[PDB]
Amino acid sequence: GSFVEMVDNLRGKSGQGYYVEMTVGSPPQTLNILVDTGSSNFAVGAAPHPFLHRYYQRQLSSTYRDLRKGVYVPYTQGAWAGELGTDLVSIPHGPNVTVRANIAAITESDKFFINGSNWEGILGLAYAEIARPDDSLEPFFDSLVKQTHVPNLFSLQLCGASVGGSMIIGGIDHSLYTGSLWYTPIRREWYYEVIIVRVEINGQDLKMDCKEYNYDKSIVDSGTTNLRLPKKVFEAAVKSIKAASSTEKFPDGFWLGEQLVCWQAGTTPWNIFPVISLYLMGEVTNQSFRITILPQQYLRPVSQDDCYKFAISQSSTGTVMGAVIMEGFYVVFDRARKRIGFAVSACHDEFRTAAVEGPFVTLDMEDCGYN
Ligand SMILES: C[C@@H](CN)Oc1cccc(CN2CCC3(CC2)C(NC2CCCCC2)=NC(=O)N3c2cccc(F)c2)c1
Repeated sequence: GSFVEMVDNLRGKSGQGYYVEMTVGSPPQTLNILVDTGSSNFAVGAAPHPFLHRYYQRQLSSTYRDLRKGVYVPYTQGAWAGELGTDLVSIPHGPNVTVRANIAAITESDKFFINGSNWEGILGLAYAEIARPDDSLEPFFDSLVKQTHVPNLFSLQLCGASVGGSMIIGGIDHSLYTGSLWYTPIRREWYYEVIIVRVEINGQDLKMDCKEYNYDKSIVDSGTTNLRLPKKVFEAAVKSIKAASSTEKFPDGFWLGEQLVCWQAGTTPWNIFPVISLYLMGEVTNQSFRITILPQQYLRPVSQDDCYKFAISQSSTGTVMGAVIMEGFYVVFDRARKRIGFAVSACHDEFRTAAVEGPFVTLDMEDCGYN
């Protein structure tokens, strides 16, 4: 247990993301920061906002250096605008180091911050290629590795339903997982891009061309709540999940995330819903492994009734393995060896468990990738 002080350093609210404490500036200003492997900017709320309990006050930080350049980050669901600068940054429940990092001071935003989420900023852990304004703005993790001896790796244990978890920086904590860690290559260093080679619903192959699973990319994203699937894959997966859960019928809108279904406290029939398996490309020629998720992961909780939302949704920008997928596992972002590791999380029911299994023989896996 050498990484013991980093265990349980994450907090959150169901479907509102996981956040870590980060200390910025001099004297110290500690804020709650969203852990986001799907973006590459370190950015903090820097002006009052109704959804913010606290914000970064640059005038109070003697070490703050204004880069005198604006930054704008737009997404489909929201956006933010701010000012670029650099300041001293430490993670009190993270590595024992202090770095000078790029920081975007968010002055205006639209549908970005979440009311009651308890976080005031975002830590983009992906690579420089997708940083804004461009790839010359060094991401936080790159600054960390360049300025210190911290090994070029981090790992995440996101615990599902108030939520908690651990972000281990510079290593792997063996108390956070059971069984073996199975690695999939990082195809390209921009998002944490991976290759899905096969999909099963209750052991039944979806039988789609594997190029469709990765069209136009498949990413591992701690900042996205859902498992997001390309339209054609989503349609086939829903059709298969509906057929496997036919002991009870649900309205069409439930599968589209438009309708919620609620059950009396402790009566959710988890047993009627299928398990879902995603096969990932392994580290050896023709070898793959699979990660299996339970309905406890893909039906997320939103009194006497437990309300759930179907947390598999459609995408037009590739597959997104969000918190739905990550919650069943201990996930290792091995940047040094360009690979992502999965193991069963130390954080299910009496009949089934999330699993990481292999090896399997899968031929022509290279044909599954989009070019
Ligand atoms: C925790 C999550 C719960 N919905 O809320 C947030 C809020 C802010 C940021 C993030 C991280 N994160 C920011 C980026 C994200 C996902 C979540 C996105 N990513 C795409 C990029 C292209 C490839 C596929 C993935 N598209 C969106 O519209 N997003 C978004 C979602 C919600 C709000 C938003 F402003 C942007 C998540």
